[PDB]
Amino acid sequence: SGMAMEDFVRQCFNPMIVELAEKAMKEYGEDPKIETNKFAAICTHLEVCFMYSDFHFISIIVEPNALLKHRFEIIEGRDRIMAWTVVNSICNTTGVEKPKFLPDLYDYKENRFIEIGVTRREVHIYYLEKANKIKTHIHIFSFTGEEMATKADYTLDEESRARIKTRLFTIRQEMASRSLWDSFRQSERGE
Ligand SMILES: O=C(O)C(=O)CC(=O)c1ccccc1
Ligand SMILES: [Mn+2]
Ligand SMILES: [Mn+2]
Repeated sequence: SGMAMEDFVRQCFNPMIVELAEKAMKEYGEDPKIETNKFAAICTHLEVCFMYSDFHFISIIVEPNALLKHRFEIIEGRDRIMAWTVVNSICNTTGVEKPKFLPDLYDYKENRFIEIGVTRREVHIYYLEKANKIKTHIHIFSFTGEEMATKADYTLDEESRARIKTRLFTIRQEMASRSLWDSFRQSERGE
């Protein structure tokens, strides 16, 4: 029925992530109870976008004093209007070229937008498909603990990246234990 994946998703992710994913799905005519893999992919992509942004200020790491600037602006998880409202703001502030497609983050240290990709397939092939459908720096994470980033520029320190890669390796294993991995993987478009 999809009950099994749906319940896994609700206990895997925190309630903010879950609410945001449900919100995104209802907005576009999608029921979280029915398209349960999508439900899991939407949550996972949010968590990675938030993990990537956590703790980073200007350029230092803090786990938060009042004069610090957040290193990253977060564009994902906002409706389209708001999403574009925020990109316009960054473009006025910084003078950066406005991208043609919505990105996921803006990095105020490097002054570039970031496309974060997450895939159950292999990391390189997915990177290449994303680089073809797009200036915007791309960074892909796989569920098996890999990443690929534009020009071998990984933006963050290794410990930060290890935290996201381990988070994702762990979701795979937890799903795998429940005999849900194989079907979650297979549902992703492409080989
Ligand atoms: O797939 C991703 O990694 C996205 O980050 C997708 C995204 O934001 C989007 C924006 C406009 C239309 C459809 C997807
Ligand atoms: Mn996005
Ligand atoms: Mn993305």
